[PDB]
Amino acid sequence: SRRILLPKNVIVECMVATNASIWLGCGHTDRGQLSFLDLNTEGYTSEEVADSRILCLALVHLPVEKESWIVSGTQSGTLLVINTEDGKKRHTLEKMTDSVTCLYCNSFQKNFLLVGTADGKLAIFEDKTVKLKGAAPLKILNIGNVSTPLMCLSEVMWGGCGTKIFSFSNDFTIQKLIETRTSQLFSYAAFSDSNIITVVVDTALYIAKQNSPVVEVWDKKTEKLCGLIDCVHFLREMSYSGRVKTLCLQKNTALWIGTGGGHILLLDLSTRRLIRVIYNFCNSVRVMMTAQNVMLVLGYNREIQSCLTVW
Amino acid sequence: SRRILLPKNVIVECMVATHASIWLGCGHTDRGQLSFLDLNTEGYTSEEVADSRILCLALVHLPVEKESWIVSGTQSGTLLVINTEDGKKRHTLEKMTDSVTCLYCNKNFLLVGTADGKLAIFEDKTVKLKGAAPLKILNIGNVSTPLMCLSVMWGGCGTKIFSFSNDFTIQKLIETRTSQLFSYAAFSDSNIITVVVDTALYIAKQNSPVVEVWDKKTEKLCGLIDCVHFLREMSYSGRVKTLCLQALWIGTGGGHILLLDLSTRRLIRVIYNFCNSVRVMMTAQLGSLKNVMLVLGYNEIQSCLTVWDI
Repeated sequence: SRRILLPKNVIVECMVATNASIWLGCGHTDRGQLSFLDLNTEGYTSEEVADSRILCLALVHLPVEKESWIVSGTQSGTLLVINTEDGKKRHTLEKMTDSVTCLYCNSFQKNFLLVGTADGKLAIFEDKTVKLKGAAPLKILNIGNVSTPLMCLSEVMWGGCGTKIFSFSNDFTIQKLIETRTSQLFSYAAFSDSNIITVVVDTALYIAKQNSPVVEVWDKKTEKLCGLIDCVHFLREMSYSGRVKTLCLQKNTALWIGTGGGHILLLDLSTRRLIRVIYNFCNSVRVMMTAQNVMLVLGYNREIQSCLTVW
Repeated sequence: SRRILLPKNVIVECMVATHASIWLGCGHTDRGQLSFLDLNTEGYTSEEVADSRILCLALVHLPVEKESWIVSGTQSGTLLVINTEDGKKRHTLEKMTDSVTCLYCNKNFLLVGTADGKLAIFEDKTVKLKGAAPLKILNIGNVSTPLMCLSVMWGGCGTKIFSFSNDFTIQKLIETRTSQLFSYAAFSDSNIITVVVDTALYIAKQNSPVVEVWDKKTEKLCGLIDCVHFLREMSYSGRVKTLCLQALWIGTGGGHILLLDLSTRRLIRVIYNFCNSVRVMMTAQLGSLKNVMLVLGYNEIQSCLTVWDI
C-alpha cells in the first residue's frame, strides 16, 4: 500500500489502468487533456488531445492485430480514439448527440464498447469498429431523455439511467427496467429521488445515488427493495455526511464504500455488515476500482492535491 | 402554551395527570418518592412512599363508590395504592417477581407489565383490596425481555409486539428484529420502549433514531422514519424518546420535536432546541372537554413541563 501524489492542482475526472500505469482525464481544464502516470516511477505526462473536457475513459484491447486503443469520451460528445504505442495514430468515432458520460468494455465471444451519453442514450460499438475513423455504432438505445444522464454500467449488463436501473443482454434489448424513485420502506425519500451514480452487481443490485448516504439494495427478480445500508449509521459507530461517492466489490463477499469524506467502509455481503473502517483516508474519496488483484483509490485534498493510493 | 419549572434537580421518571394537577414519580432518588404538582399554582409537594424507586404511575378511578386511587409501581415490584383524597388510606397489592415497568388503565382493568416479561391484570374493583391478587398473569417474555409499553391492546416486550383483547389470549406476536435488513441492524436489535397505534404500529426502540412502522395484518414492516435525516433538513443523535399521536409527535434525545403527517409521511413542523432533552410527551384530560398536551423535558438539572391546548 503506497500513496502517489499527482502534480499540484491536477483534478482527475476519470481513470483507467493498464511498469504498470494509468490513463487520466483531467478536470482542471475546459479542454480535453489526457494524462499518463507510471505507477512504478510516479512519472506524470499530459497532452491536450480534444476540444472539450474528457469525462470518461475506456481501454479497447484487440488481442488479434496486437493493438491497444485508449478511448476518450468528452463533454461535447466526441469519441477520440488514440493508439497506445504510436500517439500519431488517432481518429474520432461518430459524434454523440450529447456529452459522453460512461465508457464500458463488455464481452459476449464478442467484445464491445458501450457508450452512455448525457441524454439517456446508450451507443454500442463492436470491438473492431473502434479502429475506423468516423465509425458508427451498431445500435443506439434511447433509455432516457436529456434530464436522465446514463452514468454507470456494470456486469448480462446492468446500468443506471436517472432513477432507473436497466438490464440488457446479447440482442441489446432492454429486458429489465426498475424505477427506484419510490419505495415505502425508504428510510428517507429525498435521497432516493436522485440520479444513480454507480451500480455494482452481485446476488442483488447495490446502487448509490447523487448526494445520498444510503446504498439501496434491489432484487433482480422481484424488482423491489431488498435492503438499505445507511453509511451515516455505520460511520457513527459524528457530524459525517456519509454521502456515497463510489462503490467497489471484492472477490465475492466484501463491498468497499468511499464516502464524501475520506472514509472507506468494507462491509460483508452474506450474513453480517461491517468488516473494516478507515477514517480520514483522505479528504474526499473520488474513484475506487480494482485492476489486474490490486486496489486503486483516487482521492483529493483541498489549491488541490489529488492522490492515488494503491495496494 | 406555558412552561412550569420544577424544583431544581428534580428528575421525573413517570407522570400521570388528573383533574388541574399531575402526579410524578421521582428519579433523583433511590427510594420511592411520589410528588404532586398543581398546574394552576405551580405548587410542588413530595413524599417518600416506597422503599425503591417509583418506575410507573397509574390512576384508577371508580365512578361508582366515587373513589380515585393512585397506583405506583416500583423497582422492587411493589404496587402501592394510595387514596387521592385521604393519603392515610394506602395499601399494597401482590408483590411482582420483578420490577414494575408498565402501568396502564384499560369493565375496567389495571395492566401491570414487569421487567421479567410478565403482564398481570387486575380488575377495576380489586385495586381497593389489600394484598389483592391479579385475575391473570401472562408470561410473554423472560427476565431479559422487559415489558415496557402498552397502548384491542397492543404492547411491547423486548423486540416483540404483542396483542390481546379479552385478557386470556395473546393474539399477535410479531418479531421486530427482522427489520435488520433495512436502514440499520443494531437499532432494530433493541427493546421496544413506546408503541402508538393508529392504522399501523409506530414503535421506537431504546437508543435508536429510527421509528419503525409495522402492519397489523401482514405483520411486516410498512416503513421507516429516520429522525437523523429529517433533523438534518448536524451532529444530532436523533435518539427517539417519545411518540405521540394527534399527525405524529416525536421527541428526540436532544431538545428536538418533530411533527410528521401519517397519511403522507411528510414533515409538518420541527421545533429545534425545545429543551436539552425531551423525556415524556402525552395527552391528558384536565377536566370536562379539556384536551391538553404535556411535554416533560430537562436541561445541574432543570426539569420543565410545557403545556398547551390541542
